[PDB]
Amino acid sequence: MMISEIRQELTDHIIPFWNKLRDDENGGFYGYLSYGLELDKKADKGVILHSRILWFYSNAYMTLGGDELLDNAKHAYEFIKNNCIDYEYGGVYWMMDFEGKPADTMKHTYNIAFAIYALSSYYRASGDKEALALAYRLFEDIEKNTLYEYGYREAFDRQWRLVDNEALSENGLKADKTMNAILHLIEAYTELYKADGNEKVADRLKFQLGQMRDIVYTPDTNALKVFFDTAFNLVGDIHSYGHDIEATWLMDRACDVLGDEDLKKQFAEMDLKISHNIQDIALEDGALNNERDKNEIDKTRVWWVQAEAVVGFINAYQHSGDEKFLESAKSVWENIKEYIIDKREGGEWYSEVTFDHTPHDYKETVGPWKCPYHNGRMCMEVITRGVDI
Repeated sequence: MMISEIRQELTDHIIPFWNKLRDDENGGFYGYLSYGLELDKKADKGVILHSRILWFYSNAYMTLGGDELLDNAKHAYEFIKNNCIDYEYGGVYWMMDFEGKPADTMKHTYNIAFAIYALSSYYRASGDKEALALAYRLFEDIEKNTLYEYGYREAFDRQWRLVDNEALSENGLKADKTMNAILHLIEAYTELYKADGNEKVADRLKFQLGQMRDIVYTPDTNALKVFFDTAFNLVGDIHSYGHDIEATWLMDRACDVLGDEDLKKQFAEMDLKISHNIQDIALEDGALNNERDKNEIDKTRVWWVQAEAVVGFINAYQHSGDEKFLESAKSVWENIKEYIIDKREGGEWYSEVTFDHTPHDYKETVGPWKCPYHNGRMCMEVITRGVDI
């Protein structure tokens, strides 16, 4: 059934693939594997990529066991600690070169949050207490330098002077504030709190949750807004189905880890509403569409979107008892197998596949924005929740 297959995809396909990308020569993991499966060992190594690998191995180890997994986690951890952290100004850089020299020193709230998420996890895994210290160190850096009166700001140069939020922008937008960043702060802080129960961290977490409920959620539509200006007013008109379904289970996760029953009930009802909406509006021909940008629907099947829909739908079942959520989960998974998973040697998942089932041959297999985190997390979450179909 579903769990057995996914567990296989994780253990026999995904892990072996990533294992081969370990760089014992220059540290960390290789930064680029093209669509045509040509590897550039000398490509720049993105720090979000390394944090996601770190998160992935740390969690794969906690799920399946196997010293090998923890050793790979540790390999990535060392790369981050020794190269990726700006000890002088704070935070983490954006891009290293293949040798681990800073190639882009821009500071991004979203990137720093991820470092926290990974470090927290590695601590829960290892549990090297220096990893937890680094986690708090970066938590402090975010709160010191990126928090303004009306919420977090997202993009800075190394020295924390404000710049354009390219990199999270979608069209020509480059809004100042994004739902993306808030969501990934929730994700990280949830993990830091899980790790060590610090109430200062839960305070910020609850503030982030509130922003999701009070600003970003659109009650008469059940959508999440995506881009904002410095006034938290809407910029552009984008509905990212992927972030919606991801946010639903991520927010429940946050509320469960806090253990406040009033939040949990509150958020479980909001999240379900978003879940039902996505299932009605974005599920088509058994797979999840990407987004609506104003008048146009992008029906491209983006790999991480499929993966997040599997978790979010299962989560929606768990909070509702409605079986159609389960069927949707199966449907998305069935279509991941047919169309998204690479059968070539030795690839893993295609980045993007059209509604008509042909891969975008211009999207890399591995790069700064594609890693084992989204698809890795789905496998583990499915395994761990043990609902089958």
